[PDB]
Formats: sequence, C-alpha cells, structure tokens
Amino acid sequence: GLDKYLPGIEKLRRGDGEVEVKSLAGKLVFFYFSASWCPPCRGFTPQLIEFYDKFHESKNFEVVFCTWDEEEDGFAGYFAKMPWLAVPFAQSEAVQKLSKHFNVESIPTLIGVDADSGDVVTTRARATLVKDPEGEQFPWKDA
Repeated sequence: GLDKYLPGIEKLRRGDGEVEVKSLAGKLVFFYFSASWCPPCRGFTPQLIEFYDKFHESKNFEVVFCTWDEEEDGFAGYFAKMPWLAVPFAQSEAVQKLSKHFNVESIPTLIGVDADSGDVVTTRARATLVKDPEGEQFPWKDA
C-alpha cells in the first residue's frame, strides 16, 4: 500500500529519530504538503496539530510531512515544531514525485490514503478539516 507513494523508504522521521514505515499498517495516512515559506500554512498547521492530538489514536491515522521547502538547513527546525512523521529532506525527490502524482499545485494540501491498500480516501482534507474540527465527517471521503 504505501510502497507506491514512498517506494524504498523503510523509515520516516519522528521527533529526533526514525520509525519504520511498516508501523503504519492499518492506518489512514495523511501526506501533509507544507513549507516554512508558505503563508497560509502558518494558520492551518496549528489546526491540524489540534486535530491530530485529539484524534490520531482514536481515529487511527498518521500524518507524514512532505516538505516543499528547498533550503535543507531549515528542515530540522520547521519539522521539530510538528508532532507527527516526515519524509527526510534527502528524499525530497520522492516528495516532488508524490506532489505530481496527486496534482498538488498549492500548499497547504492534505491527502489521505489507506496504508494497506494504497487507495485514495480524501484529497480535500485541508478544506474539510477547517469546517469539521471535531471530525464528525472524518475521513471526508472523496466522492
């Protein structure tokens, strides 16, 4: 399932270390495309952090930060402010290929996929989360 979006990446960053991609078995995985240079990312990121802290365990999901920053030296500080996972800066080419696959043209963007099947669940979670902070309509499935 995730093999198609993150081919050959067995580990993702978490805090100061790494977690195995296999540890996402069974979860809904959101790819969060954002960057330190993105103005609207400033006000959206804290709304996603509040939703994640409330529901990542009870609604069984994970968030994987996919950076659009191009300065390697700002990655650590920007990701350190997030509580979830990240594709490492060195694997930025995988992030750019994923951005094209999902037709991401602006950021912030939040795409949810089922880890086991790889099926796309929602492509509009940035828009739907701000109108549903309590996740009453989660996982905001695409038609």
